[PDB]
Amino acid sequence: KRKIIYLASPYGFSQQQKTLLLPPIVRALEALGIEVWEPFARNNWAYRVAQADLQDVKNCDGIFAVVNGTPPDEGVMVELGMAIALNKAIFLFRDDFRRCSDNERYPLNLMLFAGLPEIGWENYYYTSVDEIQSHDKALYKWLTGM
Amino acid sequence: KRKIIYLASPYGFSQQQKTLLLPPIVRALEALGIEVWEPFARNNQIDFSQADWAYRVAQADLQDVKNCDGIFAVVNGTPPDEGVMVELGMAIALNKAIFLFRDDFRRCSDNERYPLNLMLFAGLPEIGWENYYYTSVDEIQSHDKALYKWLT
Amino acid sequence: KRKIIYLASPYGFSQQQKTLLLPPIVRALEALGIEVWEPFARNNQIDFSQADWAYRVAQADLQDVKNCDGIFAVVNGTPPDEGVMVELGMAIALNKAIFLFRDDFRRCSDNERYPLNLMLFAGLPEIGWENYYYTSVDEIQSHDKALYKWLTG
Amino acid sequence: GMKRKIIYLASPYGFSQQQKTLLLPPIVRALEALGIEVWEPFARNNQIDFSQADWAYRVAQADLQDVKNCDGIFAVVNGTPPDEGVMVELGMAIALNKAIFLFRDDFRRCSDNERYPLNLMLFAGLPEIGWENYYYTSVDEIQSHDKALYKWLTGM
Ligand SMILES: *[C@@H]1O[C@H](CO)[C@@H](O)C1(F)F
Ligand SMILES: *[C@@H]1O[C@H](CO)[C@@H](O)C1(F)F
Ligand SMILES: *[C@@H]1O[C@H](CO)[C@@H](O)C1(F)F
Ligand SMILES: *[C@H]1O[C@H](CO)[C@@H](O)C1(F)F
Repeated sequence: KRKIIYLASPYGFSQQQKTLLLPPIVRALEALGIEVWEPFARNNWAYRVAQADLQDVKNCDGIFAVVNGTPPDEGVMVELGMAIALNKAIFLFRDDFRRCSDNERYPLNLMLFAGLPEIGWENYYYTSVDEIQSHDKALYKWLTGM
Repeated sequence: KRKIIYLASPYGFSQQQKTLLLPPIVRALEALGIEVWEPFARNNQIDFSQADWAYRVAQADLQDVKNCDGIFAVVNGTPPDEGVMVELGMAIALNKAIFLFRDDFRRCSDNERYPLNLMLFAGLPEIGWENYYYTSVDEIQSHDKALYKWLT
Repeated sequence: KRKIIYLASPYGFSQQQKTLLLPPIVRALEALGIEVWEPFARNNQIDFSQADWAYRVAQADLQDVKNCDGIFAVVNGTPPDEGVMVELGMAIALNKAIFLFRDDFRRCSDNERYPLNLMLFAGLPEIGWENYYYTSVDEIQSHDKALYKWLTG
Repeated sequence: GMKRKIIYLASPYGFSQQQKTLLLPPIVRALEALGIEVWEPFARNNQIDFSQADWAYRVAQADLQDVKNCDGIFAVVNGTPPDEGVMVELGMAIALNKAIFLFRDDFRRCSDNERYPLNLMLFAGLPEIGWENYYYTSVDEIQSHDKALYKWLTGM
């Protein structure tokens, strides 16, 4: 019943970030009725962690990729490319106001948006935790069939 | 028929790097008998992409990754280029052959097994993934390394 | 007069990081009696800077680094923030006290001695640089590390 | 006439075998064609590979000493973001009142402001108006006499 979101991020790498940033994002996602697979939580060797994370990406319904930073985290980027090729739902989160881009259309490297529509890709692009609950944005719509 | 290799790199972004670093790498790959898809040339991303061409560039690079036989991924830098990494993840998800290239001697990893983020090797064997990891341009020709063996 | 620490970080660029990550660090520094200059709030860089403002922001942060007594440099990230590093270099050249913060467990270096690019430690002593290298917000108040000894001694 | 000013050539290019070999020498040549004494730190201070623990402090102080003693920095600020070691060096250069020249032939933007293509602090030691003259976007452009490096050499 619950849609499953793989929450890809670099926030597990920093003690303070793991503790303070991830839980509010998880709460906002769960308040939408989503089942959240957060990889740092679900983990707790290197090869087993990689295949574990690979299996989760294969089996999610959508990825919600935290793409903060200059540049976005390379592991998130790989997990995002996996998700595009496997036709998962794609949602992007960036509340970083810096622009690190190769083009005028997008605020980031244009490949991050190759799995998103030409028009209305911004409906999938979240710029604040406050925005996740929005019924006018693609996450809510995708959960309600629209 | 030549096996198709998509050469993913961030080298088309710098004029000097485009001109000096990519052609030698393209050559060593064509010397194995490979057909090389180099996306900055192939799909003409030569400058800061205009708003009305960014989508076409993106969909063109994506289609080459679907249609190649393997990715040769230049993973220099701290960290590896994000577009390269999207393209590499596509490759892994689509079961393409995977070849990694890094002649950068800096060590940036989240784990002590691999010299980079463990997720970059997810598409490579647990044992002998080093055979797929090239550390120098002259190493591409090596007859004991996975690219030559991949052409059998 | 309180000792002045310039809190250099990339955390002001992210809405959530600004709101949740900086205040706890600010408080850990103030608990030692430090006057904390946090440049995003001080010099009002709260979004993508308008062109007519970018130079004034740069001179204000540059002045603040000149007028501080030491820098507390958040050097999380791969690689560390470039603005933080310009500011750190200024701090080194100006013989400010230097303290580095990184609670990111990834190691990202060009040498086997230091966990980061060795230039970041060029203003730190040859032996005992780890006393200037904090790896947790909790560790900041260590009555045994270089920041506490700097305030007191 | 033109003076034999010392440029410290800060770059990430010595980290990559192929970049050390093909990318730096043409930049060194372009600078030397202007009559400059080039201090390229990878070659000058022997940073060849992943430095040994017992060698890393000397590399650091040697790069640092060279930035203290140069007349100007030529900073290759390619990449997203620019290299952190180059940036520390550019920080020291700004604070020591050294001459500042920026090289970026990377067409991507990684910036926090609309005025500059990079973090606005990279330009803090550059003038408010006319900073473009200190900003080089091609190896060919380095020897132009209408740009700030040429003029810095002639003008006292
Ligand atoms: C595919 O690889 C390069 C590196 O970002 C870009 O052309 C691409 F187009 F995205
Ligand atoms: C100096 O302090 C913060 C760190 O990015 C920015 O304003 C700065 F402006 F770079
Ligand atoms: C000093 O270290 C930095 C790393 O970027 C290089 O520029 C150096 F010269 F070694
Ligand atoms: C999958 O890769 C990235 C590393 O950033 C994390 O999201 C993971 F779980 F390890």
